[PDB]
Amino acid sequence: MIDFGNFYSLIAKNHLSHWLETLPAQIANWQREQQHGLFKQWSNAVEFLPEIKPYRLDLLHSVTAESEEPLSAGQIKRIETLMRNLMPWRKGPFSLYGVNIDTEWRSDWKWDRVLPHLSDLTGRTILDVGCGSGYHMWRMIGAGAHLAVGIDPTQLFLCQFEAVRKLLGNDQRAHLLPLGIEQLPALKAFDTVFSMGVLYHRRSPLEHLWQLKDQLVNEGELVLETLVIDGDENTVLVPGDRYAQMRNVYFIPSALALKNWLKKCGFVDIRIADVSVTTTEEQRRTEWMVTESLADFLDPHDPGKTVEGYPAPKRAVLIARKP
Ligand SMILES: Nc1ncnc2c1ncn2[C@@H]1O[C@H](C[S@+](CC[C@H]([NH3+])C(=O)[O-])CC(=O)[O-])[C@@H](O)[C@H]1O
Repeated sequence: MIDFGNFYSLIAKNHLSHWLETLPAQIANWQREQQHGLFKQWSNAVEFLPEIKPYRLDLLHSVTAESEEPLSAGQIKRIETLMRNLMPWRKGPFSLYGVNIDTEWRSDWKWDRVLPHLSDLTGRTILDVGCGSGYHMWRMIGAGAHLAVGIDPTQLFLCQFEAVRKLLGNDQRAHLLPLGIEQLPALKAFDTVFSMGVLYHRRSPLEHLWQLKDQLVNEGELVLETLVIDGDENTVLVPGDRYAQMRNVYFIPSALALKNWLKKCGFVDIRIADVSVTTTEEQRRTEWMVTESLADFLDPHDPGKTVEGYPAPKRAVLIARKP
């Protein structure tokens, strides 16, 4: 069982301290709920990895760690084998002492779409909602953030993040908590909040936006990214049982529509920063994710479309300020 003492101890002494009124209880419950099918294999992976202080660390242009002298083939195999047990690796990539984890997504491409539109991350305390493996949190550190907190109620992604953290010298500037966004009170304590790929999984989209607002300090920045379709303010798709084979997909608004929803929920200075079709170069099967992926979710004879007939995945980035 993973110990969140470090995190509690950290926030006890800073401006997130009020989170202790709820968090440890929620984490404890989550820890009892847990017997995942494969939980042992995942947590053994983390336990049996070596703690290594990177000699060189790049978080600015990637997430890459190197040692002073190359590791032995056996040291490298031990790492690779153990990381290979945390498959499927979806968000990345990571390059760790020569072990190159090529993840389903080019999460770097998203980061590059986003960065040019952000307020300076330098010194900020940040929340990443549905952070996955935690890739982006490391980039946020790389880009100057003081503290990066992620939440994702998936167990595998917690083990992934802690595996990476161990190999980055047990770095204490990022943390992943296994909560859902629904579980948080109104912390009003983060300078910048990210929600990327989460809105379309929420039954109530406006309440998601209000819940994100509730986590920001005044003058804070929201970074919102999700599936969209083309059209005006009033154009919004709600698909059936499956969209691109995903099961519980609710609102896929246009960017213009989503801009309006943000105004509804009381944000200002709202900008549509980037709109982009997801290509099978951004999302695809790799040696580190070997089940189905985007190519399988598209219409075989028309990539303009999903396998079900809907317009194909298309993603938008919006930035806003909380007044
Ligand atoms: N209730 C929830 N609260 C917080 N997270 C959730 C919740 N439910 C599911 N998620 C998580 O949201 C992530 C979905 S991906 C975005 C990853 C990254 N942010 C990216 O921008 O690529 C989808 C995509 O790639 O479009 C997964 O990690 C889910 O476990």
